[PDB]
Amino acid sequence: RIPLVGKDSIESKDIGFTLIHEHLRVFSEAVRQQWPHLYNEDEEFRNAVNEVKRAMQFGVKTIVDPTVMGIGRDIRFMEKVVKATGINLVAGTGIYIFIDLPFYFLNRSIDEIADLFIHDLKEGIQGTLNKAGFVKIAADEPGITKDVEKVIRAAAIANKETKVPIITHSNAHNNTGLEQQRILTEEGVDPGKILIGHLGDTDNIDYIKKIADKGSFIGLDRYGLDMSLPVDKRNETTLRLIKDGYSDKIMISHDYCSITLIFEDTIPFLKRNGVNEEVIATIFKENPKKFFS
Amino acid sequence: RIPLVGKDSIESKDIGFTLIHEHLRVFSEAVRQQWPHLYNEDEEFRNAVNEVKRAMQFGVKTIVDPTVMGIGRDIRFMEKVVKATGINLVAGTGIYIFIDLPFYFLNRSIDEIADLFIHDLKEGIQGTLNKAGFVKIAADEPGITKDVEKVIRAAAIANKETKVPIITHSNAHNNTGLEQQRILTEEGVDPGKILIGHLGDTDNIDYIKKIADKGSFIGLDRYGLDMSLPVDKRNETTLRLIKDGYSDKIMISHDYCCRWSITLIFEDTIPFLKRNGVNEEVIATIFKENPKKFFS
Ligand SMILES: [Co+2]
Ligand SMILES: [Fe+2]
Ligand SMILES: [Fe+2]
Repeated sequence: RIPLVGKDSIESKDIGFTLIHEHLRVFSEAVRQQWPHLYNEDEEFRNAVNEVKRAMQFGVKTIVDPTVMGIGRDIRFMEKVVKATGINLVAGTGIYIFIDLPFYFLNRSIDEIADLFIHDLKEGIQGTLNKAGFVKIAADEPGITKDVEKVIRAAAIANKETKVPIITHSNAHNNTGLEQQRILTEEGVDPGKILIGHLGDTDNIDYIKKIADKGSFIGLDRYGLDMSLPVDKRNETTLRLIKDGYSDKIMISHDYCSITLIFEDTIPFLKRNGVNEEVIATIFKENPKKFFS
Repeated sequence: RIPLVGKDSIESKDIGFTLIHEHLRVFSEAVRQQWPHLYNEDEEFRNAVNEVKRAMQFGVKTIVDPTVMGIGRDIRFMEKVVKATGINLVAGTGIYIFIDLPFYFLNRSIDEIADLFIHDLKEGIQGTLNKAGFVKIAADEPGITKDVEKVIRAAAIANKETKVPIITHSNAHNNTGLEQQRILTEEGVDPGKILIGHLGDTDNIDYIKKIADKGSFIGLDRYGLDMSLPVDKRNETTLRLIKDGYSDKIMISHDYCCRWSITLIFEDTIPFLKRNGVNEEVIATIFKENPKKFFS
């Protein structure tokens, strides 16, 4: 079912407690490659190994890292951190852009772009046998631009052909994620194979529900890296969302570059307001489980 | 004087017959990093070796390759091909973009950029001892945008700090080339340390000269890419310019390997000029002497 980095495919049912949106490392491939002297491979690798193994202590069995083209996916560093920790790591494919595709994509087709994603998820990633387990796409303040729309559409095709889910990045303040659901569902993707990202950044609880009402998971997924909304206002929308029955559509993560702030703040908090272990299990085991099923 | 790839430095007076703008290889860093199955480095290598050596037989001694960030500069590929051919290859540093910078440069400073250029000139390129002899900037249809502007200034700074010249990519139809000059020159870069590129892509010979008159080299540098102006309209704008005595300001090149190749000018443009009243001194002005002073 779910390919992992380093280890061999697991069954959807054994994903376990999951962090659905976390970055081991992020960069611009062009910058890293032209100017290696800006980066410390050993520091980076130390920091990610410590963060991860802390999370494994707290009960996390699986991290899904949606680092793709444009924010510096490296499957090799990834399998390094797997082998140094024993974590279940799901790598994805896709393209992260907010306006234009790189020049290579001028006069390329939607289908040609999807063949990239299919390659990654059937043959493998950057020449290895580690396979992609989902597709990532993005839009932010610029909105649904032409090239952003191509990428969205190629995700649609990759999902049809392979049935791997799709994770999005979106701007909670400008209707991007609604548009992303609209276009994917229009093209025939199961709404429930979609995670609409970063909705945790707004107070506007109606907009969030609007999306969850159309059958997709809603991403409350930048806890702690809280330049969007204080961790106190997140932990509240989250609670409110749980009280009105949306647990079956809620996913929680950090989007990091700590990875355990939800054990220190959010999960403690939710318990205090009468959220039982069964709803936290729904969010971190069952929702991941079905998303990948 | 001029740092080279796979070889000791050489004097400004020793470049020989130069092609001032030719790319061994060009690709988007993001794409190749993510999807290397799309590229075959073995074919890229044979082609680069072959084309380079064909260029050596028409008596090309030095090639300048303005592949920098955004179009897939790799000095490991360059040095590898330098040893298969024995060319004097001059690598560079700078940024190639037409609108926005990578997310990394968000909130970051003109001097922090300028430092990444100074790094590749003074310390080395991609942590190797091969050093950069010039700085490449670019601008095109989207105009002089905020981030394009920043990259120009960072180039200014690197020219003041190590006095390497600045090659530019510009659009010949919209006055970007003259702004790159203006701004660079405002910042107090010596006009004669600026080659402004791709002016051979236009008829408007009035616009060409203006840039030559303000002291900067003009790049008639896309020979064989017909999609722009055909070879016969190019050779002509070129001829006129020479007959008007713009020789000391003219640089000629193809802008890329491979009837388009790294030697199209030898089989066509040079013979054409020679049967139209252009002597062996005026071409030597263009391919020996103009580079000479550019890198000096
Ligand atoms: Co150019
Ligand atoms: Fe993210
Ligand atoms: Fe070029």
